[PDB]
Amino acid sequence: HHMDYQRINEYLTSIFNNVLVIEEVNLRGSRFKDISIKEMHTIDVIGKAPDVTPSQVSKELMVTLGTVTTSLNNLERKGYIERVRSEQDRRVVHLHLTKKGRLIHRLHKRFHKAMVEKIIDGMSEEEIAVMGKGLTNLYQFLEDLK
Amino acid sequence: DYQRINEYLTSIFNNVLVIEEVNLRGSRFKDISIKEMHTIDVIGKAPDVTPSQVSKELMVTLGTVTTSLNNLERKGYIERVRSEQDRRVVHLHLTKKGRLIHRLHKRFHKAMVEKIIDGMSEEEIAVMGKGLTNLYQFLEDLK
DNA sequence: AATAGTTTGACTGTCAAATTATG
DNA sequence: CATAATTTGACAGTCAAACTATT
Ligand SMILES: CCCCCCCCCCCCC
Ligand SMILES: CCCCCCCCCCCCC
Repeated sequence: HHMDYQRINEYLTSIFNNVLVIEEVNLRGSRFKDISIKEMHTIDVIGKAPDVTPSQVSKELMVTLGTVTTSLNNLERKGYIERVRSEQDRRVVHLHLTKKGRLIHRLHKRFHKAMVEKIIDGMSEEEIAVMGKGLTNLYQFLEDLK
Repeated sequence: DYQRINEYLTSIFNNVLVIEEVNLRGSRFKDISIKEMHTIDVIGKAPDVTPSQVSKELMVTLGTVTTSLNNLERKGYIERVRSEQDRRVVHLHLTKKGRLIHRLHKRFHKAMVEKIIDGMSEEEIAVMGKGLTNLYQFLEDLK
């Protein structure tokens, strides 16, 4: 039997209203207290893709380049990232995480890992495989709606 | 693999916000953010909710709520009414316009969710339901 | 002393527009 | 002229702390 729509709606509403606040609260209680969840997203892009450029971070985060530049200025000032001028094209900037950046990037991954482990709690390996297919299908449905 | 589950969850979450934003900005209510829609929905679902209860539900400070409520009240979506039993207390209620957008928003969400469920296999729905429950509980356990 | 709500000052996140340098 | 980035201007949204009013 399907879940009641009322319960579905209730769960989705809690999740969408609170998930970014809960993630921010977890970072603010960490040993690094000067990084917001939005800055953590910028850190995340750079950590996964060393030498990425501001333009690529912009496309990946779906905000304008001015917005990315401001965030990078705060993050460089606070010691989490370094900007490096390209030697091929002198218009281009390559970004990479400082050691401090790598440390907090790791910490944000433990959170994501705890979340996925709770998501699959009680599921068998075949249910997990089905859940994987469910997510790609839900993802694909939403992609086609924009 | 946990990292790619995470990649899908983030893209899904991000797509949902994009789709909500486009539907809002394409509507006849062009002065309402996604966050204000959330506040309207809290008040619509619980008539006479107080600012403190809104603050608890959305997990923002009360001052942030007051500011938002001033904006929504100015723009014609909500009304504040002082409690007759305790005059420190404010009860919130949607205006006619607030009920209209609330009703249109609930319909939009229901249709979309039903459409999504319609395209899934019985086994997908069983397990997506269990993951939704678990995700809800993960967050609820951190509050 | 306590509680519910508001106001205030500062800062982030965000986009558009104007700007600097480079191709 | 196009591209990559930055800076500026102008707004929401947010928090912490101070304040007001009421119990
Ligand atoms: C508002 C659109 C996002 C909703 C997608 C989530 C749907 C969850 C369905 C779970 C099925 C449980 C029965
Ligand atoms: C920050 C991303 C986590 C929130 C993702 C919510 C998406 C809702 C999909 C529900 C299905 C879960 C199995």
